[PDB]
Amino acid sequence: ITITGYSDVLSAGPGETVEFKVSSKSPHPFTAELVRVIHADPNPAGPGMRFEPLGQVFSGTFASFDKPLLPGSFARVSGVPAAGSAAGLVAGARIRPTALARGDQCVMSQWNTARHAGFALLVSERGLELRLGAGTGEPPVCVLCAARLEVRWYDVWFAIDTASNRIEVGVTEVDGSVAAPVRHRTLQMLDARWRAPHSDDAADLLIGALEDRRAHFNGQIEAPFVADALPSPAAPRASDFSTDALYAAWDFARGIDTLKIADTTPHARHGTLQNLPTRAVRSSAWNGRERCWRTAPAHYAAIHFHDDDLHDAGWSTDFAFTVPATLKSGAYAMRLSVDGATDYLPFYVRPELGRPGAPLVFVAATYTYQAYANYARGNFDAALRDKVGRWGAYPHNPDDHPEVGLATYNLHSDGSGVMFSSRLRPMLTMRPGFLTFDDSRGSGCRHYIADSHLLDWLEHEGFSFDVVTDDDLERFGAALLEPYAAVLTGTHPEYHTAATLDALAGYKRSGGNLAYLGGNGFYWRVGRSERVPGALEVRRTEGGVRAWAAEAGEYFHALDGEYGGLWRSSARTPQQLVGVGFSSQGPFEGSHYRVLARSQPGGSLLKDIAGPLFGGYGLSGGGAAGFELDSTGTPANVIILARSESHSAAFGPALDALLSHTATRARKTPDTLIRSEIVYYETGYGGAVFSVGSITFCGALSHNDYRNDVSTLLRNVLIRFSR
Amino acid sequence: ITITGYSDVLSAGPGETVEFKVSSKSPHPFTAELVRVIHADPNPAGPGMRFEPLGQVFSGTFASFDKPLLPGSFARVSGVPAAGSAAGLVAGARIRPTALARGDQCVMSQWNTARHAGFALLVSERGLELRLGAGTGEPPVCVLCAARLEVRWYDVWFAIDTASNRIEVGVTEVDGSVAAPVRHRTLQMLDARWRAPHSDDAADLLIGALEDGRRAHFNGQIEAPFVADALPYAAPRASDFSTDALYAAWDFARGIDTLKIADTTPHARHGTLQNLPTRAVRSSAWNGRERCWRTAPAHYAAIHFHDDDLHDAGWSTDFAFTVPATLKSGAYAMRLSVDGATDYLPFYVRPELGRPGAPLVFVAATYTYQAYANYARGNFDAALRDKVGRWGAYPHNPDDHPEVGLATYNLHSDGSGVMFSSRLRPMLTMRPGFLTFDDSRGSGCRHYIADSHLLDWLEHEGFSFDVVTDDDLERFGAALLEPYAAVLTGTHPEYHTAATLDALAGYKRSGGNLAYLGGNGFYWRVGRSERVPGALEVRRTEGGVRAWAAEAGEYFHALDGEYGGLWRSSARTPQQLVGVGFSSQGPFEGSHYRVLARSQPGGSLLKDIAGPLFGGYGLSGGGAAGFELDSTGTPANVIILARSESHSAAFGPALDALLSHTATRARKTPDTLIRSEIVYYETGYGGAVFSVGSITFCGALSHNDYRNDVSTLLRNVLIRFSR
Repeated sequence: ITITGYSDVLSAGPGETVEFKVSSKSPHPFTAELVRVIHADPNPAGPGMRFEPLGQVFSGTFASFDKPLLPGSFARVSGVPAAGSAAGLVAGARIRPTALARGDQCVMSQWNTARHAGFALLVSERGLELRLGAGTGEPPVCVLCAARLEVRWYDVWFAIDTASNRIEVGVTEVDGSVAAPVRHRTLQMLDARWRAPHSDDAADLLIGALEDRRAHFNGQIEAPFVADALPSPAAPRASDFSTDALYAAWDFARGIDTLKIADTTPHARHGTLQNLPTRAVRSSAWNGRERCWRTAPAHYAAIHFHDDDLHDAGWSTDFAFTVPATLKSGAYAMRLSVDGATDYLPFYVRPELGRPGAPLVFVAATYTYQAYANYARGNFDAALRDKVGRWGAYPHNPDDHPEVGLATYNLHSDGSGVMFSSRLRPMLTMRPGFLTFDDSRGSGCRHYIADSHLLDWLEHEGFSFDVVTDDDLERFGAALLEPYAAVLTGTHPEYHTAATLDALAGYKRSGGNLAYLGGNGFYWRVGRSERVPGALEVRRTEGGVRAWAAEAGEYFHALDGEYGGLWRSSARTPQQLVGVGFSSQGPFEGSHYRVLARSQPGGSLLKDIAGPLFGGYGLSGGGAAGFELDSTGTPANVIILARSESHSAAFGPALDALLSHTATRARKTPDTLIRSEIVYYETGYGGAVFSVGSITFCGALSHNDYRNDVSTLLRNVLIRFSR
Repeated sequence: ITITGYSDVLSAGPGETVEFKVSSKSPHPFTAELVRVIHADPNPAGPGMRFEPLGQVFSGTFASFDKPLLPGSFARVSGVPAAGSAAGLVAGARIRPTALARGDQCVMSQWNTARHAGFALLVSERGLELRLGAGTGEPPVCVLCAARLEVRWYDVWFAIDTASNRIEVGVTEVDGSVAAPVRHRTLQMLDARWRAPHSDDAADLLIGALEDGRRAHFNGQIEAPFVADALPYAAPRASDFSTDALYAAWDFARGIDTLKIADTTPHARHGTLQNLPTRAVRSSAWNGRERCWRTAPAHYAAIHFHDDDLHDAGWSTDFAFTVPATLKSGAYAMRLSVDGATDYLPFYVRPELGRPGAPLVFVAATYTYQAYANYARGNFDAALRDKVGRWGAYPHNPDDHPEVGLATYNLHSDGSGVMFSSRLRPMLTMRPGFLTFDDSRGSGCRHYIADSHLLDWLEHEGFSFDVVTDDDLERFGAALLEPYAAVLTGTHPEYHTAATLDALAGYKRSGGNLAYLGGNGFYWRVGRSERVPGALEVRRTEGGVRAWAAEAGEYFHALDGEYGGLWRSSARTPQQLVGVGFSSQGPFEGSHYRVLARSQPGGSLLKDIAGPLFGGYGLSGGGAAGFELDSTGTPANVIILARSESHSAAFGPALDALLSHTATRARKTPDTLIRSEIVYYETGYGGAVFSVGSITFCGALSHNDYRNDVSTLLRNVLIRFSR
């Protein structure tokens, strides 16, 4: 990838600054120009790419540095001496390797690369291997305990016993009650093929990787330890050592909501987790009596490492941009270019608190963006790679560039679900011009790009708006929205915190108006933490539509200790906020709405829309009702004023709305769900809620050069909300 | 219903005694004769009814008493004085009424029926009503606070203020943040229409009902009830009263796994829950940070009362039966008869521990029976009522008899799911000859009745067996099963405790063989308690096929504190025990199996079964593979030996086996789930497992006078397990 980058934040108010971090491989410098993003959909059948250059606000040329991306999670213990005494060295841990056929995988290691001194314990399909540093002259020593390891809990260790002049490498199954438990060791004579280390042999101790970094580990590690001596007079564990003898012994249960691994010995030899491995997972002791790690961390004393974890690239800031007071709140981007290559770094200039610049405010669903960031869908076939070429779309796609990590909708290489998503990495899926699907009947655009359909329609019809992100709602609460006359959602505000829901709710209770212009909103919960800026956590618990299903008892976030999963499962349904709930789900194709209604309150919104059908067109999916649909905790006075119909047979019910495959939670037949319902109703606080319940809805606004019904409907809503 | 009853236990060993409790609505005595049940399917197209009379082992004639059943749950506080002082009376609670349109419903009362003195606070569609006893002369006083109460938390109270000489009845909505909060009171002059009660005015204080027999059982949650002798507009709560003034103030959070409600004042005026209301449910303070009542009971300080709750009839023992050591372990019952009427009280004679009487043992799924007990299915139409007649089947069915209570597959009258199931009541669904469905192609029999197909086939073909219940597996662990050469399950061992699973697993690990002769086994968890004998708890959590869905955070059992719901959701899948798991679920109809296999291990079982398909016959459903189906955490060496096929389109996938409506947990298509797969495999402990994965399987054993392929298959499995 030629030039790319990312920013430390995605949103800044007046005088807040944004640090942009760029990696270009060109020898020549690059240029950066501030732009306002107007339309990001490169489909030639629609408004096409639209930017207002503001080079006069910020322009720069900058020296190009190529900076790495190194996936794979592990822990580093820095500032310690080389392990080992004249008596020898013992080290071991309790592992559960989840993907042995992926290569050498390092349980723990310490390796002074220059002096060729140190140790490393690895597992592989060939078994358990110890590597010993052998000095500047020869290659390392290697001792192999050959065993066929499964995905089970094994205790693993080695011991260099200068006394008995032997090296021992062994592995025993923890649960001995199984049919054929693994109990295997390899002994070979020591022969002064090892000596007590010297002060210059010191190196960092690593868990989950090897640094001479490679052999990133896949699976759970629990209770690793190092001893300077043999144990007191069958795997040696830390329990077996006088504390004099113990070099370090870590308890992964101490500090679950942090990035620090704690050493329990007086040496206080603590360590820092890299690339955000997954904490708050069951340890060996977990037996199902405790399902919440907050009250029972002994059952959660393990860490799950993945060799494709990626959080915080660590790239140096290439330039910063403080926001002037003269810069209107909106959706901006930094255009980077070298050598014909082009990248955009999107971000948002946020209004001041209580000082709005327009009557409307739009909420960029950055939590939903991030949750989806770099989702390798496996659909970058020759068909789409071609279509991207023809349309002049963003050239690069997460299928082809795995170095940028995964999304919470992918699985890790070991099969476990991706529970984290960093925004501190280039997110290809968030660039202007990124195509998601090979849309046979439109653009095939999602999230950031699709939400620009609404933004270009607002620009065009002359509604001025401010923009705020989800992060902004978290930080300022409902107080930030109250000044605006109406709050507008994106195409898909799927992911939310209790904080963000409260902001929207409180705004309603202040008598605002709410324009829910998407589908499938307010559905999953995310976790965030001050300790880990820039990361979202997502755990798919219980039921619902889910790319993967979380393990029993791992339903509580590690970042913020909250219960994860569907907001339903946290006593907050979509319908309680916007009167419609997630109802049906088919492919990325949209159909048309049927009008019902006009005599009822808010039938005035349908003026200038003729019966009976409308909206059978669209850029996302070819229809204004498609992909994911919201039907009718819904108030009495909910006025349905249009109902989708004529959907593909590929469409289906939302699982969480089902008791059986034959009865919904409402106890009707599931076919009642295959519909989008556009509803209006009055909060009872002096405001109203307008909700389309369809992802593709805003895809139709641009159609017929902004002269159409969908365009008409939305204009009616917004005028109504603005007097 | 003429004669019926129930037994204190369902299983007794040698020298253990069984107490039978009978209610007959006849003047003449009734007669009791011990029979062993051989076949219970009254379908005249098959073996028909079969009993071995044992009048000389136990016979009797006994005095007839007509005994009541009184559903509706509430709390009783016994032996306390009339509440009230010279200063007056205050009483109140925090309620959430879930079914106001059901009548006068009493929040709390104390009423000496004779002296016509006491008080009663009730809610209805008309609002909140106070009733005051006015003496033997006049009618009661009545004061109404007219309000339209919704299903929300309201604080309710009345106050008799002799000082200011006024009566007050009011109700304020707890959540004042809603759009339109209910805040209403009624003040009415007292006019010496009340004076402090006397020593003879004493009566029991009740929560949830009124006693002047008990009536007006309450529907919904009650929290924090209290009574004061003195004064302290917002609602008075117990917090507002000096300890002198407090007559009682109960904390429902104290004692969640018990039947005791505790009073926190020094008066220690405790009370006893009757007919098993639902505890461990969210109270007003619950906010979603705590999901387990064990660590956070202040969030669970509410009790849910239902007016159709039924636990423990309380009937007196009419006769007893101690089990002779001369009595074979098996399935028995007591035949009761008067005036042309007939009832059966089933029970089980248990082998002694380690002293088996046969090589096979069969596990009667009394947990699953109990869970289904008195499931009013709403399907007793004239067609079935007629068919019940023609076949001379058990005359009465729970649709026609609400007095017998409901099942965990029913809803309460207020809409919440039935979460407890008592066995201390007549269970019409456990009577021999009881028909469940109107089977257009078979009998339509389930559980106890259907499981007797196997018992008749075992007797007929000469396999001797002992019988044990789930209680017995609970009581004796795996050590009870160990002596037998093979263990045989029923047609639907759906409901299990951790103990019963461990018994079966440990039996496997002791080198037994296991005959899983049903479908859908090992799916739901039940909760049980020594403190509340005769009761099962079932909470439907997360996903899966479920008659109803439990509330967020109410996932932990109240009886024994365990996490409830699918066993999957506690890390134990059916496939881990029997190699196949619940996969598809359709109507009560069965199709045919196709053989796959003969060379693989255990293909010897297909000897004497010709190709290519087999088993398109049966008493349950007309096919040997039907209703609920188990397909292929499964071992490597799972040898599939047959795969059902050609099921009606009415079949569908089991939800818990789904990630979306298009992808399974295996990421195959859901159409992969529509099948029963019969498998054999070797435990690796010296035993093997044979699993049919179909409820309707044993219905086919009787077909073609016990000579057919299905019957041959089972003989093979059973002889093989006996060498």
